[PDB]
Order: sequence, then structure tokens, then C-alpha cells
Amino acid sequence: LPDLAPEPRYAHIPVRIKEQVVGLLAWNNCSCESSGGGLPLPFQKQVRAIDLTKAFDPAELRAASATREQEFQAFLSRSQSPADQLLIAPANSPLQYPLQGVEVQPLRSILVPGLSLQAASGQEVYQVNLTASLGTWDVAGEVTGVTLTGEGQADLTLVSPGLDQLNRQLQLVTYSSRSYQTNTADTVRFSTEGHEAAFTIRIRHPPNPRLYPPGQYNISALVTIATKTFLRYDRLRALITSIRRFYPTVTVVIADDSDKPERVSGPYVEHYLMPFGKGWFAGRNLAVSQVTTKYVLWVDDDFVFTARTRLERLVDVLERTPLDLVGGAVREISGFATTYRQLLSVEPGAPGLGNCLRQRRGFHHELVGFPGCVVTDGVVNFFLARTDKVREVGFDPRLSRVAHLEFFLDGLGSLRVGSCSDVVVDHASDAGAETYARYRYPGSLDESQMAKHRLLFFKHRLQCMTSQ
Amino acid sequence: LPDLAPEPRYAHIPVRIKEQVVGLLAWNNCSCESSGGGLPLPFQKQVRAIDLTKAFDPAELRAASATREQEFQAFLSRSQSPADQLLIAPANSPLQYPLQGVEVQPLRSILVPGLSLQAASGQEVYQVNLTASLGTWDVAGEVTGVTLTGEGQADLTLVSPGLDQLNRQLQLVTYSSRSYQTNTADTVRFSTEGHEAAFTIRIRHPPNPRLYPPGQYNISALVTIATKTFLRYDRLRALITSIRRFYPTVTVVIADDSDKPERVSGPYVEHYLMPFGKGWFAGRNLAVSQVTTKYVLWVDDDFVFTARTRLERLVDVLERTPLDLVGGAVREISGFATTYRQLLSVEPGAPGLGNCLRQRRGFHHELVGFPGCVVTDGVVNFFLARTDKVREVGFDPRLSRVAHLEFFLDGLGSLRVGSCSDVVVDHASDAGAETYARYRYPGSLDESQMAKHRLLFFKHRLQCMTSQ
Ligand SMILES: CC(=O)N[C@H]1[C@@H](OP(=O)(O)OP(=O)(O)OC[C@H]2O[C@@H](n3ccc(=O)[nH]c3=O)[C@H](O)[C@@H]2O)O[C@H](CO)[C@H](O)[C@@H]1O
Ligand SMILES: CC(=O)N[C@H]1[C@@H](OP(=O)(O)OP(=O)(O)OC[C@H]2O[C@@H](n3ccc(=O)[nH]c3=O)[C@H](O)[C@@H]2O)O[C@H](CO)[C@H](O)[C@@H]1O
Ligand SMILES: *[C@@H]1O[C@H](CO)[C@@H](O[C@@H]2O[C@H](CO)[C@@H](O)[C@H](O)[C@H]2NC(C)=O)[C@H](O)[C@H]1NC(C)=O
Ligand SMILES: *[C@@H]1O[C@H](CO)[C@@H](O[C@@H]2O[C@H](CO)[C@@H](O)[C@H](O)[C@H]2NC(C)=O)[C@H](O)[C@H]1NC(C)=O
Ligand SMILES: *[C@@H]1O[C@H](CO)[C@@H](O)[C@H](O)[C@H]1NC(C)=O
Ligand SMILES: *[C@@H]1O[C@H](CO)[C@@H](O)[C@H](O)[C@H]1NC(C)=O
Ligand SMILES: *[C@@H]1O[C@H](CO)[C@@H](O)[C@H](O)[C@H]1NC(C)=O
Ligand SMILES: *[C@@H]1O[C@H](CO)[C@@H](O)[C@H](O)[C@H]1NC(C)=O
Ligand SMILES: [Mn+2]
Ligand SMILES: [Mn+2]
Repeated sequence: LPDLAPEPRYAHIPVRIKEQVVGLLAWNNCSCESSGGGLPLPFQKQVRAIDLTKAFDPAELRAASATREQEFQAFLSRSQSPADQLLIAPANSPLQYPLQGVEVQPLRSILVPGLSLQAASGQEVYQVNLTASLGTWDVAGEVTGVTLTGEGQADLTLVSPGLDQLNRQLQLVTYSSRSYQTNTADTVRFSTEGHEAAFTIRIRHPPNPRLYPPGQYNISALVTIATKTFLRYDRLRALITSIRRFYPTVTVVIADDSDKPERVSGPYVEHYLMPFGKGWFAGRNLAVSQVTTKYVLWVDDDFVFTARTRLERLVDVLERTPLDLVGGAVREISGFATTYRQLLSVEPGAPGLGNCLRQRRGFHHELVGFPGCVVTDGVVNFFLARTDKVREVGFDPRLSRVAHLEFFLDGLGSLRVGSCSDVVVDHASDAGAETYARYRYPGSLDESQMAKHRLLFFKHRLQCMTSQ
Repeated sequence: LPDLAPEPRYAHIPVRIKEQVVGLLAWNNCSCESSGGGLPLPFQKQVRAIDLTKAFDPAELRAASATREQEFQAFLSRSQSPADQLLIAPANSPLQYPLQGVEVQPLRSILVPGLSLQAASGQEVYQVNLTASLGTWDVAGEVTGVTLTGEGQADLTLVSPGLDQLNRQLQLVTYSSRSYQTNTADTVRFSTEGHEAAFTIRIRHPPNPRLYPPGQYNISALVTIATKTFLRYDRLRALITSIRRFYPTVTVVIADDSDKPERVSGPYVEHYLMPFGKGWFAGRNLAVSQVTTKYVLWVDDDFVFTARTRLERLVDVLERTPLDLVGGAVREISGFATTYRQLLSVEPGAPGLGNCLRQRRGFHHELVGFPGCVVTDGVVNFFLARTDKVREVGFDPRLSRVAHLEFFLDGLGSLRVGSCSDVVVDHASDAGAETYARYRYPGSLDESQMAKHRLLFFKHRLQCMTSQ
């Protein structure tokens, strides 16, 4: 979409391309390619590409691409605002005006700051026009010697023989929003003879501040532990026992889609029963919907708390930083502990094909002031998070079987993710077991995998992904 | 406080205040006052005030106000961006620069549009500086005759004897984000001799488009019906029977926190069991967390479908308009039908006391192209909505007993609300009944009401509310 074309005005000018800088720009032509096959080499990491288009019959793919384009166009039309338009500030204009940072509530009024005409003195008359589209102009006070035409209308003229009078009058100009919209903007025109300025007034409500009473840290007040279980009651009970060993009154919310659910009860345990096999992320979404505390801790039902599960440290990070989610480390019985720090980026692909997802191990930078903590895009499913941010992102209930990074991908950009290596939880090593493994370990060409590829293709407008 | 008072530069100028316009401005001094007592008058609506500060012991009120202020300051610090700063465009600068609309992904690069120096034809040397704080400048190509100092640094100088060369060079300037943040902005400085311009590059990811597959309108694919029941299985079953009379394969999600839950099942019914008395909005939040369709229809368990519950019309409105939620009408057995169209606004109050909520019956305007439909802030609990918007706003699981407008208040500004009068659902007219009434109908000085006032005081930074 960049042409870097020499316009005819400057086509006489020589330019030598910077090969290195032009490579940094988005060329909307991404693809996903695997590492070669064969035995791996010590300092090479094997990259695997998935073509998501292969999850569809050619007829399915064409229909899906069309519908996905239609739905995306619909989305853009509901999202995009005059505030997103490219405006260029004119040079050598006598018009002084607010460039950004001017906002009014729907159906409310403000004084518009910083309006003035820096014309030269000595003209016979000075005139300025204000034009709006979603509001109307008026003045907080009439300046003696200034003539106003259009008070309470979308177009306002100010005319004055005195320049100082005109400028004083502009300090008193008000904008009022006149029709109700939830979150939009009005691109105003401010003008004088032979000069024109566009600027934008944002028309929106202030955000819901969602403040939590705080009640060092009362963990029971700040934190709810959320989990999802299925046919693994032994693991679940060991988890609850281990939690209570360190945190006796912290509420544990358990979503459960077992066919024949056992009773789980005890002080500060909330058990939710779901239709059999409704699924994984559905149950995670259920569990988080019931959290009343500022923070939620995700734990799997196969976890065990130890003296290393110091939740206070995770709380500390979220209390002291702008992070929304902070992951801990999960230690296998083999002694290895993983923070599963992942980077996720989407790269622009060809128009209509969709974009490319890159997943790779790693993090962005260290978290200043917090040794052993980093900022990254995704973590292991042991994490403390602001409940509201987790619910704003959501665990898509369609992800019924096997999913992990799909949450961090849904939250990408929306969610400020960190990862601390020093808060550590252990991971634990009949009819029920064969059944559990049948749901948890399907074929890789199973309808589950295909469905998830089609879903990720559609939902996030991807064509392909690379895993590394 | 908008500053009205004349600066010493213009203190010599007379201004006559417009009493009418000054009254439109926010003076950060809102209060809540009841209508006069006594018998009401034909064209007057009785306004009643609730003082939320009276929900606290006066000792506790001071602690609450302090900690509420602290939490809000924390909130602001995590929300606010350099993009929200008031920038004033200087008059009479040769600097042309992008005013808004310039955006880059974290750790990505763009050509900066619209940079130029509009100067004299032929001068000695022309020099322009660019300064950034979260990124680095570089050029997509070196223009012959232009000298660059600081390529790949935060500060970049361009210098040229030729003005055309300099301007061509500016068409090739790139900004690269250099540190990772999810959603911020860099306020850059563009400068030349004796001239300075500030402008902001927004650094953020594109939004999650959350597109829904297609798998007239297939109601079963687009819509899930969501409800919450408690000890009223007769009503619930009559609802399900009535739904099936018109919509045989539409999924019904039922959240249930009854003590001894009855079995509810049938084709396309999903029953979720909650701990006894976990509550109302908790169960609404639960029900919505399980919806996999583009839209969710909220119905109470006491509803009955008729030929007038033509869901297709509600779907039509959300398919064809930027609305997020569209309410229908609920008809009492007495024959009266309510759309319960409400307006909600928050008005700024004194710093530290909090703001004032105004609730009044009414709507903003008619929904053009849809007779009998209006745009408003809240509706009766019969509505079709985009599932994702409903979950983004959420039903606060703290509201365990009696709540309605609290949802629309949480969604205020976030949620585009409409109301159609022609889609109509009926509202249906023992040990269990005494118990049901005990939970549904507490005293108005009961701990439930007091708790809700303290919650709304804290959560939304309100001091008081008026209901009309
Ligand atoms: C510590 C960590 O980062 N673990 C992740 C990983 O665990 P693992 O690969 O170790 O798998 P696991 O067997 O521990 O399963 C994790 C969770 O899946 C649940 N389950 C499984 C099958 C089913 O039909 N329904 C259901 O709810 C189960 O009850 C449990 O809480 O991979 C899973 C993929 O599914 C999840 O992303 C886990 O969070
Ligand atoms: C059509 C409409 O706008 N109705 C609203 C109104 O209904 P009503 O005044 O008709 O009251 P209702 O008794 O039907 O209550 C509505 C809902 O409350 C639920 N319930 C009640 C008590 C309890 O402890 N737990 C629980 O879940 C119950 O399952 C039912 O679906 O006022 C309610 C009480 O706040 C809700 O705002 C309703 O949506
Ligand atoms: C930590 O938080 C818990 C949960 O909010 C507090 O427990 C509640 O405290 C209130 C106020 O004293 C009591 O009315 C409730 O009965 C308690 N709820 C339950 C179910 O335990 C607890 O008091 C807090 N602890 C400290 C040290 O402040
Ligand atoms: C929309 O699409 C189709 C056709 O309208 C329907 O889905 C199928 O309906 C048959 C009829 O009972 C079932 O046997 C299939 O298993 C359905 N497939 C599904 C559930 O996708 C249905 O009317 C709508 N689809 C959905 C998603 O409910
Ligand atoms: C993308 O397309 C442009 C068009 O010429 C090309 O210059 C660029 O190198 C391409 N990149 C890839 C990844 O093929
Ligand atoms: C401003 O408005 C006046 C009054 O309509 C109009 O005649 C004029 O062309 C406009 N021009 C300026 C000064 O922007
Ligand atoms: C708010 O302040 C304005 C201006 O200072 C004053 O005229 C007005 O009456 C005040 N209103 C209330 C309710 O205090
Ligand atoms: C431009 O940058 C140089 C960097 O050394 C500095 O000397 C100068 O103050 C800047 N120019 C202006 C006028 O801001
Ligand atoms: Mn496991
Ligand atoms: Mn009712």
C-alpha cells in the first residue's frame, strides 16, 4: 500500500533506496514457511507452518473468505471514527487551534481551548468561521465590538474590526454535542480568508472506572482462584488441599463438565456444573464470570501449591505495575519449571487472503524493578490477572477441547502480560482415565483440530501461522 | 473548572456573560435534589434523590472516600495516554505535519505522512529536527544533497541547501517503535529555527475483529437465548415450551442457583448449576459466558413467547445498524406493554465527593428506517445483543439479588442501545413461594440495598443519584 512513488513535483530529484529501511515497512505480502525437514541442527529452531486454508474444501474456503471479508467490512464501519482520519496541519496559517485532546460527553458542552487568529494588526475587519457536523457553537460571553452570526447553529461566524476583541471572543467559544452517539468524533473546520484548519473534537463518555474496594495484602479480598475440571477428581482434591495448606479462606471457583459429577464442597469452594463435555474454554469463561474480586488466579486442576506459590508476589506485581496479567512458573515432577513465555505477532498479508500469525518462544524486555520478571505476549496457564481484563478478552467457549495461546491471541494488544519465574506451582505427574485421554488427546486431523483452524482463520482473519 | 476570567493581556476588553450558555458548562458541583413533596402535578415527574454517602458510617465514609480516590488515581495512570494531552497547533509556523491519524504497531515501522517545511524559495541552508521518546527515525531513501544526523536514533536532523530536496527527504522519513507497549502514544517534536510543533503517533495493535462464521436469517446459528432461574421451574418450563412453539432448534442456556435443582433438559437446552443463592447478575454473567453465537437474547424465566416475539426483527436491527443491544417490549397480563426506555447520565461533582447519576424515563431519538424503534441508554430485560459487547460490559456478579439498570450503567458509553416496541414477549402473571419472595423482595433498608449503594458509590465514583 506504500508506493514511495516520486510525484511529478519532485520527479527530478535523485533518491537512493535504503534496502534495510524499506524492509522494515509492511508490504502486505506475508507467507508462512517451515524450516526444512530432516534432523535438526544445534543452533536452529524448527519452524513449522500451518496453512489454515487447508482446513476447508475449495468451496468452503471461497464462501468463508467472502463472508469473512463481509463481516470485517461490517466491523470496520462500526469501529472507525473521524478521529482516525489522516489530517495534515497547514503551514503558514494564522489559525491557532487545538490539535488533539479536546473531548465532550454526548449531549454536553465545553469551552473549546486555544482558538485564536494570529493575523497581523491593521486590517479593516477580521472574520473567522467555525463549522461542525454533530454539534453547535455558542459563546460564554458576548465581547463588545464582535458580531456573531449563527449562535446555536452548526456554522458560526465571528466578525470584528478589532483583532484583540476577536481573539477574546474565541476564548469564550463553546461547542455543544447535539445528537447522541456513544463514541464518535466531530471534525470541525476553523477558517479565515484563504486559510482553513481541520481538527477533531472527540464525543464520548468517560470510561467505567471499575474501582474495587481494597478491604500487607488480604489475599481473600483481592484474589479468587479459578479452575476447570473434567473427570479428574483426585487431582482436583489434591489441588484444593494444597491451596488450603497456604490460603485457607481464598475462594476457589470450579467449573465442571464431567458426565457424572462428584460432590466437591468445603469452605470457600464454589462448584459450577455444566452440560457434559461443553468444554475447556467454556468452563474457563464460566469460572471467570463468577469472580467478584479485583484479581483472578488461573490454576489447572492438576496443580499443587507449595511454599513456592507465594501469591503475594504476583499481587505485588499487579498492584505496582500497569500489567493486567502476570504468569508464574509451573514445575514438572522431573524438576523442570516453565514460565512458557511466548511472543505472538500478526503480520499483514495479501488483500483478501488474510494475515500471518507468528508464534515464537521468548519475551520483549525485563520488568524494571522486579528481578526474574519479564514482559511478553503469553504465559503458562498459571497466572494472576485483573478479573475485568480477563473477562474483556474472554475464553472463547467454542474452544472446547485443546487450547492455550488462543486466549493470549484474543487478548493481543488488549492485555498487558508479564511473567515471573520465582512464583512456582507444581504440576502433578479406570474408566475415567481412558475417557479423559480420549477428549484431551484427539487425532491431529480430528474434527477438533480442523474446526479450530477454520475458527482461527475466520475469527482473526488469518491465512496461515508459524509455530517456533 | 473552565477558566472564564480574562487574562491580563485582554483584561481591558468588556464581556457580557451569557447566563444561558455558562449554565451548559460543567462546574463540577453537581448535587441530587428530590422534587417537592406532596401530591404530584399533571406535567411534572417526581424526582427522588438517593445519597450514597449515607450508605456508610461517617467514620467509614472518610476511609472509603480516601481509598476510592487512591484507586481512581491508579486507574487514571493505567488508562491515560500522551494522545489525551491538550496540544495546540501554533500559528504562523512553516511546519506542515500530521495532526492525527498516524499509527504504528508496537515494534513496527511506518513512513510518516505529511511532513514538510514550507519556507522561502532560495535560502542558505534549511534544517529540520524530529524528536521521539518511544521510537527512532530513519529514511526509506537518501535524497542527494540532504545531510542526515541521527538515523536510527530518537533525535534526527535533516539539513539541505535545497528546500525541494529537504521536502522530498521528509516524504521518506520513517518512524519505528523501539520498545514494546500494548497501547500508548509517542508525542514527537518537529522543529526548525524559531518554530516548534508537537504531534502524536499512536502505538497500538489493531483491534481483535471477533468475526463470526455463517455455518433469511438462521436464528439457530445467530442467536442463543439466555436466562436465569431460581425456584420457579413452572415458569421456566412454560417459557421453554413457548419458545419451542416458534423456535424449535434455538439453544436455550439456563443458569440456575436453586438449592435443590430440578432437572431441566430437552433438545437444544443447556442447564448450568450454580452454588445455592450465588445470585442474579452472577447467573446472567454465567449464562452469557457460555454463548457461542453472534447474538444473545436475554429473557427472564417468567416470560412467554407469542407470535409477537418475532426475533427476526431484532436480528434485523442488529444486522442493519451499529446498535449493540436492542430491547423489545414486555407485556403484562393486564395488557400494558413496557419497553422501559431509560436515559442515564453522569454529571461531574466536587473533586473527592464523586459524581451524580441521573436516571430518567425516555429516549434520545428515533432509529431512522425502523418505525417504533428508538435509541436510548437502557431497556427492559428483554433484548437481543451482540454477545461480545454484553460480555465486555458484564453483569457484575456482586449484584446478587435485585438489579437492572446497573448493567446499562456499567455499559454506559460502551454499549449502543436501541428499543423496538413491535417485538413483544408476555410476562406471566407454597414453601417455595415464601422463600422466592424472601430473596426477590428484601427491605429497602436491608443489607442488600445498603451494600448496593456502597458498591455503586465505590465502583462508579458516585456520591448520589436521582431517579425520575
Ligand atoms: C499449565 C498449562 O499451561 N497447561 C495447559 C496444557 O496442559 P496439559 O497439556 O498438561 O493438559 P491437562 O491434561 O493438564 O489439561 C488442562 C486442563 O484441560 C481441561 N480439560 C481437558 C479436556 C476436556 O475435554 N475438557 C477440559 O476441561 C482439564 O480439566 C484441565 O484443567 O494444555 C491444555 C490444553 O487443553 C491447557 O491449555 C492447559 O492450561
Ligand atoms: C423484564 C424485566 O425488566 N424484569 C426485571 C425485573 O423483574 P421482575 O420485577 O418481574 O422480577 P422477577 O421476580 O421476575 O426477577 C427477575 C429474575 O430475577 C432472578 N432472581 C431473583 C432473585 C434472586 O435471588 N435471584 C435471581 O436470580 C430470577 O431468576 C428472574 O429471572 O426486576 C428484576 C430484579 O432485579 C430484573 O431486573 C428483571 O430482569
Ligand atoms: C479478608 O477478606 C475477606 C473476604 O472479604 C474478609 O472476610 C469477610 O470480612 C467481612 C468484614 O469483616 C465479614 O463481614 C465477612 O463475614 C467475611 N466474609 C467471609 C465469608 O469470610 C476478611 O475479614 C478479610 N480479612 C482481613 C484480615 O481483613
Ligand atoms: C444454521 O445452519 C443449519 C441449516 O439451517 C442448521 O444446522 C444443522 O441442523 C441439522 C438439523 O437438525 C443438525 O442435524 C446439524 O447437526 C446442524 N449443524 C450444526 C449444529 O451446525 C441450523 O439450523 C443452524 N446451525 C447452527 C450452527 O445451529
Ligand atoms: C512483498 O512485495 C514487494 C512488492 O515488490 C516486494 O518488494 C517485497 O520484497 C515482498 N516481500 C516478500 C516477503 O516477498
Ligand atoms: C465564512 O462564512 C461566510 C458567511 O456565510 C461566507 O460568506 C464566507 O465565504 C466564509 N469564508 C470564510 C471567511 O471562511
Ligand atoms: C455551580 O457553580 C456555578 C458557577 O460557579 C453556580 O452558578 C451554580 O449555581 C452552582 N450549582 C450548584 C448546584 O452548586
Ligand atoms: C535540533 O537538534 C540539535 C541537536 O544537537 C540541537 O542543537 C537543536 O537545539 C535542535 N534544534 C532546535 C531549534 O530545536
Ligand atoms: Mn496437566
Ligand atoms: Mn418477572
